[PDB]
Amino acid sequence: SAKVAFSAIRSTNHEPSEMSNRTMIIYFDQVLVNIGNNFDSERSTFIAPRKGIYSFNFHVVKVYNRQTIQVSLMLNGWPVISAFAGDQDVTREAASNGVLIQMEKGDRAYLKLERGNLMGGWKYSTFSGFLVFPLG
Amino acid sequence: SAKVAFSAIRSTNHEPSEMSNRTMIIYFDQVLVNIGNNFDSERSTFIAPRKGIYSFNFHVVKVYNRQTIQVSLMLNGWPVISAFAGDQDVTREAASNGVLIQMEKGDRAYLKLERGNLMGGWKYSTFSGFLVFPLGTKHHHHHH
Amino acid sequence: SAKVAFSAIRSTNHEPSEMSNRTMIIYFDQVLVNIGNNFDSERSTFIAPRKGIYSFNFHVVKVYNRQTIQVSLMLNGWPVISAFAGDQDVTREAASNGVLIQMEKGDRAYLKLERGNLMGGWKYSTFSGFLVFPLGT
Ligand SMILES: *[C@@H]1O[C@H](CO)[C@@H](O)[C@H](O)[C@H]1NC(C)=O
Ligand SMILES: *[C@@H]1O[C@H](CO)[C@@H](O)[C@H](O)[C@H]1NC(C)=O
Ligand SMILES: *[C@@H]1O[C@H](CO)[C@@H](O)[C@H](O)[C@H]1NC(C)=O
Repeated sequence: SAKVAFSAIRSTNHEPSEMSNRTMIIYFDQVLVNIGNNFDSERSTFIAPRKGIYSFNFHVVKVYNRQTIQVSLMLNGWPVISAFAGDQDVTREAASNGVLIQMEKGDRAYLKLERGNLMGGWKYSTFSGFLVFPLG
Repeated sequence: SAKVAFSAIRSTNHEPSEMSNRTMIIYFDQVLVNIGNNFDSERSTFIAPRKGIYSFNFHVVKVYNRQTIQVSLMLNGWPVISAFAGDQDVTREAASNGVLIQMEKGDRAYLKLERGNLMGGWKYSTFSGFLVFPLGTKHHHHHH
Repeated sequence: SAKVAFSAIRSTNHEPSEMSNRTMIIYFDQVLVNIGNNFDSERSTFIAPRKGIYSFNFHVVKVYNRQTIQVSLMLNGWPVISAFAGDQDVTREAASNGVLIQMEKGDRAYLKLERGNLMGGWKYSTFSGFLVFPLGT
């Protein structure tokens, strides 16, 4: 099965759980796509089912919370890429980035809040990824 | 044919047509890619040729118009994801987002301006998408 | 081989080289992915190994440097798409865009800084792309 893809969104203003405060992981409640069921909605983590090149994209949308944030795409406790978002009232802004990375079976991909907080919720945030092609 | 992909850009300063004012749809005049010819440039809509997982990306670039905007990727006239863009003169701002969604044959994907306007044009804006992989009748239909 | 993909990032605060000032090309020092080895790290340019539809994405992250910038994706010395980024101190912001384009073998893809400068470095910047599917004559 070379068909692997997932897509998740934050669909509500709801505040960060105590677990979020603890783990600093950005959680996505609603999953539009999860072929291969390789994305664990509970931990909001993608576990690669096989060795290959995966694509990832994320947009973390925040509101005026008096805070500036930094989101990082994580690979097994290692940062791959980072995105930033300032603080102002006129609009929402997004910490967005994307990348191709090689993953091994059982490698974990997820988003971490490296800085700031997501008070006021992070509605409209998105996290998606898919296997571009596998490797031997 | 599992090869399906399209790419369109806004290449001019030109203002929104009177049609745009009514439909609130973001139109892209120049098409760089349209394999399968499933993207109709005139109405700027992607009609899925088959059931599968599709990727979509868009960057809507605006100029200072005293309004803040919200762009949404639409699936059969209902929003899937949204992007925002502030109001600023020193620079252009982009309402950007992207997502993977399941589509059925005849499902329509396009960008609609949920709020604000694009006076001053939306030059350099981009909208693209492609079939990641198809699906058979074993998979249930998507909820949207 | 229909497997072609590359991914590069700017991992340091380091300033633009004297070469960068001349060519206006945005350079990425660290390569996360380069299947087919079609991405030249030295010149930060992707040379298409075959005719097909390629996907490209880039995020150029700048800091407060008294300048506003414009980054463009170049195809054989011609701009395809562009991105912009204002100037303010409260945060970093990114000039981001992406597109699908048809390329033939030997076509060159790279990022050029059309305006402003990247003093203060462009750390956390990203540039990636891959062959979606090939095409025949
Ligand atoms: C999480 O931390 C914030 C402070 O950043 C606090 O206001 C909030 O009550 C905490 N939420 C939970 C569920 O612990
Ligand atoms: C569209 O509406 C705006 C105000 O929302 C108006 O200024 C503009 O003139 C309208 N478009 C045209 C073509 O008249
Ligand atoms: C590159 O150019 C900028 C401004 O044009 C200048 O401040 C900087 O010193 C230059 N760097 C080198 C290495 O020439």
